[PDB]
Amino acid sequence: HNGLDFSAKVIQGSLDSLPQEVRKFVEGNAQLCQPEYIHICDGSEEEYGRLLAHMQEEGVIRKLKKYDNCWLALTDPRDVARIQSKTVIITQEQRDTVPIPKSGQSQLGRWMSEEDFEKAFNARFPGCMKGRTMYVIPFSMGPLGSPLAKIGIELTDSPYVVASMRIMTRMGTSVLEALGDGEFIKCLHSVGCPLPLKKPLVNNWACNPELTLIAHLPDRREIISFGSGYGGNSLLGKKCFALRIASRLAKEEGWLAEHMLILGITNPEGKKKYLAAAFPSACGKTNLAMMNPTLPGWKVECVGDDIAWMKFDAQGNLRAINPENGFFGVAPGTSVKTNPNAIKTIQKNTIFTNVAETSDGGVYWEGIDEPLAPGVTITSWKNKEWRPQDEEPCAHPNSRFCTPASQCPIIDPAWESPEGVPIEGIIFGGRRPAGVPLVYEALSWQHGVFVGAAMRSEATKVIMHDPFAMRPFFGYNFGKYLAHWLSMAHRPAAKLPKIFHVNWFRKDKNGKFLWPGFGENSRVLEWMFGRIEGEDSAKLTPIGYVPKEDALNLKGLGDVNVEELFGISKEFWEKEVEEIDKYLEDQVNADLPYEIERELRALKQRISQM
Ligand SMILES: Nc1nc2c(ncn2[C@@H]2O[C@H](COP(=O)(O)OP(=O)(O)O)[C@@H](O)[C@H]2O)c(=O)[nH]1
Ligand SMILES: [Mn+2]
Ligand SMILES: [Mn+2]
Ligand code: NA
Repeated sequence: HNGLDFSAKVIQGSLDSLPQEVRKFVEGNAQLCQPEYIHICDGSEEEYGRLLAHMQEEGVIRKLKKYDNCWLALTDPRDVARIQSKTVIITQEQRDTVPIPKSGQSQLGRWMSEEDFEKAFNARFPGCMKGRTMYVIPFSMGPLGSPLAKIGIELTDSPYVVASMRIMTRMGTSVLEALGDGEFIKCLHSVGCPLPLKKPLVNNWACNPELTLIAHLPDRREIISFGSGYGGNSLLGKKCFALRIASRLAKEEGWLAEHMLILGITNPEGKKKYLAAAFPSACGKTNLAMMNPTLPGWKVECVGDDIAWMKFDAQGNLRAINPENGFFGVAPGTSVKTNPNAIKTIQKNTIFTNVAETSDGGVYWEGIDEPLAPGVTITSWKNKEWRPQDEEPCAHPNSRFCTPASQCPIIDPAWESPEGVPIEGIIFGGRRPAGVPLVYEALSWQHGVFVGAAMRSEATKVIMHDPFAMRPFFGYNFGKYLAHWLSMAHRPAAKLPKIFHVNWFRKDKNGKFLWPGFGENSRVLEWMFGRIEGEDSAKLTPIGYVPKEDALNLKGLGDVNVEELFGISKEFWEKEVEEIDKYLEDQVNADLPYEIERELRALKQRISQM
């Protein structure tokens, strides 16, 4: 007849231009999802501007008239976040995806059988793009033609995803030319609202919360996401690819894909080093990644604020790239005070989601610390006039900026270097109101892997385990991931970074933070820097090395309560090790490596002799 040829529906580009396997992915899914048109994205400025104005004319976004090319999306309140409960990974065997927990409920991932997924898929995708354009987004995670970069193709029915993916990845025609006949991750996305609409459209924001499902199929190199337009559910390069699929790839291939910022720190003498840090969301990665140091002569430069791909090179340096092309940061809390470098970044060419709008076309959120002129009013993220009298924030707590990384005033000159940046330190941390000192240093690589494994952080009151800040993101069995980290010591050449753990959030008996934080965290970074150099600035404790007395620069800082801030209590740490023991036994068990169990035994013994 005319085959399975969708050429007649192509409104930009050509199916004949596509590499063979890309064409097959596009056409097969056009046959399944029945889009009205196919738009192959070129990544051009013209494409982007027109798509924005189109969304503008449909009421999907508003233009923010105060700024150079900035935009505002307000969502359906049912679709406001990446949703872990609807997030699953498919493998033949459950144990390959998560360890089998002794308690029967795993905190370390959600598995679904191939059978169950096929039924779920068939219930969702057939005809799901009826009446819509299927956009084909060819994208690079990493600098174009970096040896560490990986290519994806995302099919989506959301122009919001297209625009946001232009920022957060490298996308367009240059990627298709770079890809050629190579392998790529297949990323399928639908908002799940075929036309004609069966359910009312809320806030011009297409979604299907009842059928929302974010699936990963590592053995097929597929990510298939249905029903949410938001964040990590729809922007498939970010979590789905650059952590969940990429952690699996990394394990197979001998590298690491982690939930880590990469920042550069320069002393007053001009001396430079790169550091990576894994904190859970809402524990300050973006802030640290673009920190404005208070300590004079110190400089911080940003490589990435969220994801790090790391591979030992043939010299044994741990090379890291940021696979992202932008920051997708939580907007609330961002002020000139807390994060001035973010604020300079987001003044132009930025897409805001679920933040408030001022009457003069500006953006507003909790913690912005920017007084408004009398007469200037605020429209909340729910499209209502808002005042601080109300018992609701003007912006959703998970609201966002999505901004190009290149616009960061302190973007590192090597942030796109195809070889990556050499990592000399790896920092773990989160929110611990009690017990855990400002900073310590792991005693060995094995100890450091244990420190990552043991991470706990206040929920954003409950304290939960979040190993390596990867709890939401492991692409495979966490015990095996532990073994993969430990295996890095068994290769000759590898120059293993020093591992540290931090805590900004230690609080006193009256619930006041014992440490100021923010730009004062440069004093902790200072202590860390010297240690990589070999400075004799450390005191041994049961948990690791801490700063020696007077080793931290507290100058310009008045009287910080250092005794409480560095206190290490036998009673706290004996409870700590017991809790950790029971967690690893329950959640990891048969897959817990011998070396991590040994480190737990060693820590317990050192605490017992306090
Ligand atoms: N008290 C305190 N709060 C902080 C510090 N760093 C970040 N925060 C707060 O933690 C919240 C999350 O910051 P953010 O950079 O979004 O964390 P991310 O989600 O991990 O990238 C914001 O409300 C920040 O103001 C700190 O050093 N001390
Ligand atoms: Mn962030
Ligand atoms: Mn993150
Ligand atoms: Na809207």
